Amino acid sequence: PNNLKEIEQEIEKVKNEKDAAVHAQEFENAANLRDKQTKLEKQYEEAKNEWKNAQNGMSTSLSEEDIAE
Amino acid sequence: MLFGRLTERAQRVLAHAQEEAIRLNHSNIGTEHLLLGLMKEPEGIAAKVLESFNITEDKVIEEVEKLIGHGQDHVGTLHYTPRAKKVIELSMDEARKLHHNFVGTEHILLGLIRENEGVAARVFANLDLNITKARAQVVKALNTPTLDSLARDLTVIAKDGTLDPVIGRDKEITRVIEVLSRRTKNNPVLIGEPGVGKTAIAEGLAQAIVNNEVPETLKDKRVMSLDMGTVGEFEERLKKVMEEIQQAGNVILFIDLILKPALARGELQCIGATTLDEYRKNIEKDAALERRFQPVQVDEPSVVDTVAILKGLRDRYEAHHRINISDEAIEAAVKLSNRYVSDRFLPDKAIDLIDEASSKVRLKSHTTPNNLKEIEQEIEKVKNEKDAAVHAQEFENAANLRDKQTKLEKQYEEAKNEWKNAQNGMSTSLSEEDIAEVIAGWTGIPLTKINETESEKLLSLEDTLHERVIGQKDAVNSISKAVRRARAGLKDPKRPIGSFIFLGPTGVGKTELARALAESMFGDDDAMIRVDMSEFMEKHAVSRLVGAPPGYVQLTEKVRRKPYSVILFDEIEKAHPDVFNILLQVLDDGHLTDTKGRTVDFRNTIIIMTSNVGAQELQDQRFAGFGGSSDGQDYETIRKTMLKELKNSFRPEFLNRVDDIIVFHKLTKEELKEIVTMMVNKLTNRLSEQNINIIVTDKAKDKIAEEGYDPEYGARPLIRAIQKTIEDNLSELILDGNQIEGKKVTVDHDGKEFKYDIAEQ
Amino acid sequence: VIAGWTGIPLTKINETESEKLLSLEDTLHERVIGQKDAVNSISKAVRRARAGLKDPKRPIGSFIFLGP
Amino acid sequence: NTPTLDSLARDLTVIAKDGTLDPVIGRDKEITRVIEVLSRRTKNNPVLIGEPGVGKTAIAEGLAQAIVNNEVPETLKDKRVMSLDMGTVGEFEERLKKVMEEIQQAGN
Ligand SMILES: Nc1ncnc2c1ncn2[C@@H]1O[C@H](COP(=O)(O)OP(=O)(O)O)[C@@H](O)[C@H]1O
Repeated sequence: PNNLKEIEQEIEKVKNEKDAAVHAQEFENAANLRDKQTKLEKQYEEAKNEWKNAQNGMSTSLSEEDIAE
Repeated sequence: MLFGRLTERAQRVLAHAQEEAIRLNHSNIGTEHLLLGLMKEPEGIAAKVLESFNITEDKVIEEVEKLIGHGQDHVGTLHYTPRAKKVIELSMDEARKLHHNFVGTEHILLGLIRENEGVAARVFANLDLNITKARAQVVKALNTPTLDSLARDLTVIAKDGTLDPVIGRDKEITRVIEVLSRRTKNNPVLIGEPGVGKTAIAEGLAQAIVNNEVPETLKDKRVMSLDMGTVGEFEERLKKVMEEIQQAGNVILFIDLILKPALARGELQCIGATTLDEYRKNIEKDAALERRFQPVQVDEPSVVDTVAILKGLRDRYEAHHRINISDEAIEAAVKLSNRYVSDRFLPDKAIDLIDEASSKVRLKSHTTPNNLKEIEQEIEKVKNEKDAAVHAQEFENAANLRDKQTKLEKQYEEAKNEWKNAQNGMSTSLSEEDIAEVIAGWTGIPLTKINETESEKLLSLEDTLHERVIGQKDAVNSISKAVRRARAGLKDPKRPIGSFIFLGPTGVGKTELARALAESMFGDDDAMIRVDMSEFMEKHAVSRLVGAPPGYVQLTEKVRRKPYSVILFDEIEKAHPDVFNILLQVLDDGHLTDTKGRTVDFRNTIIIMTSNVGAQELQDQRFAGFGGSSDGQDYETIRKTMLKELKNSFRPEFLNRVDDIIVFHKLTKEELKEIVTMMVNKLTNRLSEQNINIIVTDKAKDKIAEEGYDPEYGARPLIRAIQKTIEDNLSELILDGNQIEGKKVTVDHDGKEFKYDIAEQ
Repeated sequence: VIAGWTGIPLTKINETESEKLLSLEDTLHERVIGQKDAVNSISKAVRRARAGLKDPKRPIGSFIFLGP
Repeated sequence: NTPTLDSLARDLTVIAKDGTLDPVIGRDKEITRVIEVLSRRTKNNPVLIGEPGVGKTAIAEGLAQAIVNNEVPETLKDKRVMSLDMGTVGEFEERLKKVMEEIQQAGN
């Protein structure tokens, strides 16, 4: 639902940014990025779990409209 | 994988370069703008590399300001120069060389020096810095094996990002995964003609897997393809492979003709790509296989769709050739390639057309314009002379030669620098005219014919037809109005361009008019497929034009290869009735399907049928009275009367589907005079090398016109009369050791025969 | 050299191919006595094609003969 | 410098550099077409097609001639003209696999 998409993208760019710091020996910034990534993943798990939890709230059923299409 | 790899420092470099162009008043961001913004971020690895080289920000500011160049600019559409985009491709490529998944400022400087043509490239060269010196400087500062034996993974390659972004297949990528998520018939088979890009579908799906767009049900699956050429011994290999795939559980097979039980048990999810003809012959007959495959049709993208596809790849080609490509150039390229080339479909044929167009203009504007070649010869000749002087112990003479040669080399660099500075001043954009040149060579069509805008050509069709056809203006007006209505859009697009019936005396211009129409519309005289009903009289004749029926060993093949042509059906009044049934289908449906299932098109064709009926009715009007005729009646009145005879022999249902009916008149003495006039002009241009002008008097023209005068045979004998009279005498003059050379020959009938007055031009 | 390669007569080589056509009528009647109409018709046709009146791509000679 | 390619294949750009053989004259369109194809991005690998006996091998000499003349653009600069010999070619495929490693790395 257009939420875990962008959140996952931020995790990707953060990981690349940390890799650049590691190869450049900029460990001062790398330490901050490591904690930031953990923050992103922590909220990522909660956001995904609540989404699938709400998915079970409603049941997807077919209808003659779908077959008509 | 561009935005996802550029680090924050690299992103700030692009932002700095954008405002550098604003300060310098440039409407396009050049390579030199990247260098200016690069020095404003002294934190990256590249900053350390230049630091060890004692290269400061201000030193390169004045270095680039020597040949910066200044001019006017337009706010908006501040794109990158064709060379600038090549730098980004180079820097990203160098990242994979070092096995880096990120692109930073350390790679921006690495790629800048590899351009070798840009402004920034020369700045580094002037500081005795090359690619090799900076290369090592930054280095120190920094499973189903049997299945894999005869196959190739695809999503692994797509992970690298080297694959071009497949566009326009989104409706089919979703379609394929839709078929997969089914309990039955979960094995889609792509059906289409070869070369339309069926293999490109697999790459698009694998790209979505890497990009994380497929749902969880289609997440983390190894895309695998098996080549048909990899094949007792053959049977042993496949048995081992299928067992391994069953263990993995996420291997998607890709094939292109034992294994039937494997698919019946739901063990494999192969995606075939065989042709329609083979599918109906080897798969359709098998009921078990039929219940396990869902064919998916693969079609050529539309013209408007191809525009978007080419725009996506436009940036990629702008880097390789360093050639600016305009938007209007792309739309012209695809439309013209589809219009004339009809052998490879879109977009695989439009991509190469713009590829050769960019390369062609690249070579012409790259070679030295005879400014450094002359100087190079001067340097070379002095060197050889000086070497010979050394062997002669001419030390004093060699001293003068040394000074001269040094001066020549001094001017050589100056001329090269100013020549390339001027080259960088302008943009080597691509024009649609250049594209028209390449396609013109591919077909031999004159560039003027291709350059026609198709708008005024339709308006002036009446005049153009009169050039090659003389007389019967009523026929010309009716057909010209008919075709311009269909092209204007007033007719159903699926219906053919036009359908007509030609009547009147035989050999009066019926064939010539069709040739003239084909030349004027389609730009070629021989763009006609003449078909005569002489061979089509029996019922079995229908199995000839449509192709051989199954179990056995024409027209559909010809029209498919030339979608833009004029089809002529002579002797339509004498044909098998079953052939008429096919004709009615073509007029309304607008397309046909052969025995092989391939569908031909008729929306770019004009159908003309020649019938011998009604001609005897017309001559009955000519012989109704002794010395009179019915030419003074209204043209529509004659059309109504002839329609009665036309419906007498044919079916009224067929006639109602015909756009218009054309009836040709007779020929008179005055008309025949102008007929020979055209042929004289044609023959004059025939021997254009000799440059000989022939003028025939009116009396001589009338003398030969009546010689071939035969209303029964029309104007057919007229051509033969000229061949036996003027050609025979003229040829003998040339055979006599070129008797006439650039002279003028006048033919005047003196009362007995044609007096061949021999004179000069 | 060419005469000794394929046995071509030297006189034929010396011909300029400009008067052979002029004497075609005499040569044809040497082996085909009579039927003058069949000889003059084809003799006056080859000159037109060789002069360049006909299309160069199309073959010079194209005829169908009738009779026993 | 692809040492294995030099041994298992014949090098022609060196011969063209010395100019010992007669220059190719008359094949102006063929040479200009090949360089045009090599400057393309897609399908930029031309293949010479002709009847056996029109000296297609001699045509390849003209391409190397332009390099020595320094007439080809910067894109074609520094490209050794190497021709494989069928005399040298399991064990058959060992040689081709060994040579292709150096060719890809060199890139010129
Ligand atoms: N400009 C012209 N105007 C009128 N008639 C022409 C013109 N040019 C050629 N023709 C005539 O058109 C005729 C075409 O004959 P054609 O229709 O093929 O005969 P058939 O109908 O028996 O096949 C030629 O014999 C020629 O004399």
